[PDB]
Amino acid sequence: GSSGSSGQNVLDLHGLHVDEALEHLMRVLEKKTEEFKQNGGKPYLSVITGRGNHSQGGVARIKPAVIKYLISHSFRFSEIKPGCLKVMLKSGPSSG
Repeated sequence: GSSGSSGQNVLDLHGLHVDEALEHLMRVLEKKTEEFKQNGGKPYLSVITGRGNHSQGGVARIKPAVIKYLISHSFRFSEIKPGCLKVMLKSGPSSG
């Protein structure tokens, strides 16, 4: 319905290289949570690794790595869509 605070909350990984996608997931995990605490947004973050591609080849192999990195940092996430991943941003201190 109504609209909320500005700023992208969904990060699209599909299209980039496993290496890139990963690094991005980390840079966005901290860069995103920033505004989340500064302003105030959803405690989670949308991340699209890729969908449909598999049909032909979908050899992206991005989700595989992402999932591995997540579990490592004990990052809680749920699968609501066959092409989306909901992750719960971890809370903590602030820049200042």
